[PDB]
Amino acid sequence: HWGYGKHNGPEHWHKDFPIAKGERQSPVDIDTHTAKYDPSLKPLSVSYDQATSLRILNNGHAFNVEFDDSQDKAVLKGGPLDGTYRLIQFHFHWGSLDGQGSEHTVDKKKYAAELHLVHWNTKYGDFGKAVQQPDGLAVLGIFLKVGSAKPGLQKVVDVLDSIKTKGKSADFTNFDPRGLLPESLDYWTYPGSLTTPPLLECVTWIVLKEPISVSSEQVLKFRKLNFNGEGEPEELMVDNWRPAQPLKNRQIKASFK
Ligand SMILES: [N]S(=O)(=O)[C][C][C][C]C1234B567B89%10B%11%12%13B85%14B%1158B%12%11%15B%139%12B%1061B%12%112C5%153B%14874
Ligand SMILES: [Zn+2]
Repeated sequence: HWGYGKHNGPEHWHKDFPIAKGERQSPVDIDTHTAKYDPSLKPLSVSYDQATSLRILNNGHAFNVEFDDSQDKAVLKGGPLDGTYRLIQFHFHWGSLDGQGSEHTVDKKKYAAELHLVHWNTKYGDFGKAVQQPDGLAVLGIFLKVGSAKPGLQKVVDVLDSIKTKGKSADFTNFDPRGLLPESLDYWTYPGSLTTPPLLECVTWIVLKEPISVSSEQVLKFRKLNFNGEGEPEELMVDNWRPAQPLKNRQIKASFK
């Protein structure tokens, strides 16, 4: 099955998922000089005050912090978006070393990690219908650099010991994702895809310019997770990122001057 190794990693994915070589694949390099300021873009509206987390899951690729998305609580709107997008989960991509791990790059710079807050367009009723539509998802991407600790991340870090291996989950209630946001909501945006199989071309990407800082100790704990299941040989969960894909016929827009 697909993964991140030499034998099943991103360069192989096109065999089972031919859209891997499509016209609107993610991630991409953000060339900051070429991205055009778009004064028609709106400030992003991130409303996470009533977000209700439920559970954290090691799915064998990453860990997912899952939300109750049965009501309209935690929503993303504005920015480049038409309508209302409901938060379903977040997860990260990270490296084996601090010099790699992000999926998007900025002028070819790789960050140590990247957080993805995934939201589905409520006009399609459920996520499974949304991912079949070109405007079905909005993913808010936030870069992580290593420096000062992020206090709002520590509750996630501390639960990781309990979901070390693939298929383990733990109750994970009352986590507030506001504590993972940087100060500024300045962003770049472009049309793209899921960055994991099935690689569906259903995402409006919104990538924040300002990274968050996390400590070396925090990212080291990400790197103790395992891709393997319990009672299998240990494969550290590191380098679970897809490299930048061709931009093709797309424009990256900036919300800021
Ligand atoms: N790296 S990425 O965010 O581009 C795709 C990884 C999350 C994929 C999804 B999980 B939830 B729903 B489940 B189904 B819908 B929503 B998030 B997306 C899909 B699965
Ligand atoms: Zn992701």
